[PDB]
Amino acid sequence: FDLVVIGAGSGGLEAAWNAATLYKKRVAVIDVQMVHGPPFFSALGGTCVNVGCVPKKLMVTGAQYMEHLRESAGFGWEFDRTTLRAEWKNLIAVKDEAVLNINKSYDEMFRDTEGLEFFLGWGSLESKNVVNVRESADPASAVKERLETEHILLASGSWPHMPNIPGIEHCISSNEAFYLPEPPRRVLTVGGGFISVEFAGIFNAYKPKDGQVTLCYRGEMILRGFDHTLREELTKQLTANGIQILTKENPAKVELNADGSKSVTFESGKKMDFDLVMMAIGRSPRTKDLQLQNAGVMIKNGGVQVDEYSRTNVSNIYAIGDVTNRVMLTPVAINEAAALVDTVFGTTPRKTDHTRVASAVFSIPPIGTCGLIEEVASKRYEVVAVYLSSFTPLMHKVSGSKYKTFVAKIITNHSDGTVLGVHLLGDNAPEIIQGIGICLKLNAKISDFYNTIGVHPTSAEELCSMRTPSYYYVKGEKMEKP
Amino acid sequence: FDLVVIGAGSGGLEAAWNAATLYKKRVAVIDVQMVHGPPFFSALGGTCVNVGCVPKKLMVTGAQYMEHLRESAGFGWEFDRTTLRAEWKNLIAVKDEAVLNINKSYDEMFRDTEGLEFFLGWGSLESKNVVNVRESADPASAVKERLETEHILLASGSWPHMPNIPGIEHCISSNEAFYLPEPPRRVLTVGGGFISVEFAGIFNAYKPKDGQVTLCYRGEMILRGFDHTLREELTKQLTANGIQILTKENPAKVELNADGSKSVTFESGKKMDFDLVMMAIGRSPRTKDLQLQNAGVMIKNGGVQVDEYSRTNVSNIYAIGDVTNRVMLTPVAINEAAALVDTVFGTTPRKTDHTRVASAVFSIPPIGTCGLIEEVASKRYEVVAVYLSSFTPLMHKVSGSKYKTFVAKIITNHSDGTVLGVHLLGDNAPEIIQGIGICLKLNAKISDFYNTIGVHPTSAEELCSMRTPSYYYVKGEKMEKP
Ligand SMILES: Cc1cc2nc3c(=O)[nH]c(=O)nc-3n(C[C@H](O)[C@H](O)[C@H](O)COP(=O)(O)OP(=O)(O)OC[C@H]3O[C@@H](n4cnc5c(N)ncnc54)[C@H](O)[C@@H]3O)c2cc1C
Ligand SMILES: Cc1cc2nc3c(=O)[nH]c(=O)nc-3n(C[C@H](O)[C@H](O)[C@H](O)COP(=O)(O)OP(=O)(O)OC[C@H]3O[C@@H](n4cnc5c(N)ncnc54)[C@H](O)[C@@H]3O)c2cc1C
Ligand SMILES: c1cc2cc(-c3ncc(C4(N5CCCC5)CCCCC4)s3)ccc2[nH]1
Ligand SMILES: c1cc2cc(-c3ncc(C4(N5CCCC5)CCCCC4)s3)ccc2[nH]1
Repeated sequence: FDLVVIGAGSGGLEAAWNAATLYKKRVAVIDVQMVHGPPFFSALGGTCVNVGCVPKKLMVTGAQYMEHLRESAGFGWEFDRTTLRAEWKNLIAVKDEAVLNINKSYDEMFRDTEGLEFFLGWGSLESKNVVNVRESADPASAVKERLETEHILLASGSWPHMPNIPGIEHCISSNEAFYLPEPPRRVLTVGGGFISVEFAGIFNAYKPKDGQVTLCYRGEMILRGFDHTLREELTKQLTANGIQILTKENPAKVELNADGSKSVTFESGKKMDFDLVMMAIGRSPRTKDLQLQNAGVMIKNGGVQVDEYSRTNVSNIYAIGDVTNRVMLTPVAINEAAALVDTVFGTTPRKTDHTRVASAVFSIPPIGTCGLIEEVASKRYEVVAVYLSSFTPLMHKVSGSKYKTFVAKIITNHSDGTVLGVHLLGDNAPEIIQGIGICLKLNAKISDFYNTIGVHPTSAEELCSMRTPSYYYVKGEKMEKP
Repeated sequence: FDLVVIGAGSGGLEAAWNAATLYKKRVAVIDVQMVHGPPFFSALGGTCVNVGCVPKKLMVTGAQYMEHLRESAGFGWEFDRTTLRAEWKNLIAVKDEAVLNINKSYDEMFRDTEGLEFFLGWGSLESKNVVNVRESADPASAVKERLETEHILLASGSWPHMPNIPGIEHCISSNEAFYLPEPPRRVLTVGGGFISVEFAGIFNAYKPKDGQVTLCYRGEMILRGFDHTLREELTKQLTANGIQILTKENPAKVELNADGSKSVTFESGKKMDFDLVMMAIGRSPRTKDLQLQNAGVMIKNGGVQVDEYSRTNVSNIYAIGDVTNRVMLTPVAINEAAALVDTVFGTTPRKTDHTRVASAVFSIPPIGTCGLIEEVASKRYEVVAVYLSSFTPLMHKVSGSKYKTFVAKIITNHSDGTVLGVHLLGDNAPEIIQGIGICLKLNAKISDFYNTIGVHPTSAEELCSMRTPSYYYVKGEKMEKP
């Protein structure tokens, strides 16, 4: 065995393939389930396939339709606007198929590829060059197989974080929310993270009759780590779409109600009744059931310590993915995988660039972002220029949704022109931000944007539309031209 | 007078402003109308504002809603799918307002800006340093004003081309189609140009009862000049949306019918009855009513001869826009304007880069494109690599619209890796192609794409998803790896 991969997810699969396909090595892959769903949720394919980016983007598309059927009327589409309702059981059916279809696929991929073996079970390190597979999570379960090898890849990804608080066992995570029989009727998503904000919008689209969605977050504004303009705007726009966002509130305990309701008590002492309570306040690496001490693999701040080339600390042992407790995205786990394998089984070693990484939040409206934010950048850089346009696009001036401001924001190191970050809020911003991600990889300057000839009319042309900064940050304080 | 601008459009306005706003020069601007509509159509704002990109993109959004209300059902949106119909009179109302709002705007812009004067009428060159404004098109009309100046900018843009053929006076152009009282019931758009293809899709969305849209084009396939993959796919997809595309057919004559219908006879001898006949087979510069010979300004191949800096041939006289008979897009006329003025009234001369220009076709599905196509490039370049992905996105596997293939195609000069062209077909392709337009300006190579970390899930990530060419063109012939 040239390599063993624990975790058949975004990261592990990508390297389990490649390494076999391109370097003719043969490898073993371990995951715990096969198909999506209870009781383990994450199957073959990984978190992103079974319970992540894929299943959720379908639902968010499903949800976005609420806005179309409404805004269509502005361009003269008429019908019985009293006979429309969305059936959540449907949206789950189509989802399931898709995931299972991807599930059923990776199944065959193992069937037909030489030098690629998979076994069901819980794989856990046993010694520097050997990995066990028990029957269960417990390290004293039925040993299924015992794989010896020259190389290990740790790729177990993450798992929802549920706070110690009592009544916790009455709250679910995103996982269980993929499988709700009924849709929630009054719901609390807890946290300001994208996961919370995205599900907030889904739930708000499949809202029954007297339905209401409630978001709470302990800090001052949703989506911490994002440019403040996006945070303000999305906040107003979610509000405008009848989502209740409660800032500076957090559950102290969860009490099960008289009927079947749940009654949440916050720190503030505020009490609210809901039908559902979904935690989303973070995800933790799945390092426990791995049992690394049997080999001596260093943990740190929650994630497996690693260097620039995914070399852990024990030679021959390796780690990438959510298990590293860095930025937990699928394409980052994939880039890390393809790099690892090239360096390990190849001629030209390579390291993953963790900078300028484009990302998106599929809220409604969505957000696309790449690079630094006004704050941070104002502190790493003596002089910072900010180019901002914040208007309501034509198409929305009609429609009805006058509140749907499109926000485009380029922030640069004003000393040379280099673009430090771009931030987008508005329809298709996720599609738009991808290109710019390539631009920044090329160390583009603001002039590279404004010299490019626009595509008219788009929302995107706004990125080539700004030549004169809206304001500057000099040595950390905001300044302007007189 | 520092400069006089004939034509208050995309090109002229952009330079009429700037030159005043930034160089404190004062200038005169001439257009013929004020508000959009009959009898001249193009008012203050230009062709793109009054009867172009702006009014039509609103309609195409209006049209696209047909697809949403249908595809929504797949994600479990239900309603009386027998009680829905679109009211075209509405779609016109909202349009009008918008244009007039832009119209009403440019009005004030003249009110409040010092060093910027506008007069109604037909402005026509009279002598090397003086421009007349008659009351009408005819060069023997009531002289309104007589402006002398140091500099002229020719910017009269274009005008629909109606073939000499008889019965022509029973056909309209895109112009009159902005103002149709009723919507057409059976319609012939004539030509394979974007204008034809876009209106084809609009009309097909506002189709009455026994409605049908028919596109005809004399050549082999719609959209000549576009990558063949896009041409094939869009063709199938328009077909699939119940548009009738007749290839190798062209009108010989147009006969007015018994009732009110129109009966078209093609070259082939095929006879078809329609309600509307819209020509769209080209637009010609508006050089006639200008009367340039009074100063000696050279015409060539239909467009006013110009060099790299818009210098015509007579010093002090200048030309940009559709009047140059090159690529007739709004942002190209704007880039040319902003350059002209910098060079003329400034410290640092500049020339417009006419290459790598990103553009879009707002068909349904839409197309976004930048750079060369498989053909051309295969002939300017000894070795050419083509990277192609052509699948049906998840969201459409459900929905119903299984026929909605997303096409992403990178074509490169395989000798160094440089990206020669990118071609997109599928929803939001216009938004996606804008970024890449910046990438190519930066002389990106294919590795700059595939090294960029994707944004998952998007359609756009497909541009970072292809490392291994699908096929090559060596010295002009198609080749592959064994
Ligand atoms: C609700 C939600 C939505 C998300 N949406 C997005 C998005 O839109 N875009 C995006 O980029 N990212 C998204 N993410 C994050 C993304 O899913 C992760 O970054 C990605 O899955 C990381 O891949 P990985 O291979 O490192 O981890 P995983 O794919 O989780 O790999 C670990 C897998 O191996 C299995 N496993 C775990 N422990 C063991 C063990 N001890 N033995 C054997 N097998 C084991 C598990 O079943 C798990 O599936 C989302 C996450 C969540 C929770
Ligand atoms: C239906 C349609 C859709 C289009 N859609 C798009 C699109 O989506 N994207 C895109 O990039 N491009 C589009 N175009 C093309 C785009 O409109 C042109 O490239 C752009 O308008 C060129 O601007 P211009 O200033 O050079 O010409 P214009 O803006 O036409 O400038 C000339 C103006 O001056 C006036 N004028 C003309 N002659 C005289 C005279 N002798 N004296 C005084 N005034 C005069 C006219 O009213 C005219 O409006 C479209 C064109 C059409 C017809
Ligand atoms: C239905 C079929 C299907 C097929 C696949 C893939 N086959 C090969 C895949 C590749 N990688 C990473 C996951 C290990 C494979 C390798 C081939 C190019 C595409 C990616 S993905 C992925 C999901 C699928 N759903
Ligand atoms: C409603 C208001 C309104 C305002 C304008 C513009 N004002 C200034 C404009 C600018 N140019 C080119 C057209 C000459 C102006 C100059 C200011 C920056 C934006 C472009 S555009 C353009 C369209 C408008 N519709």
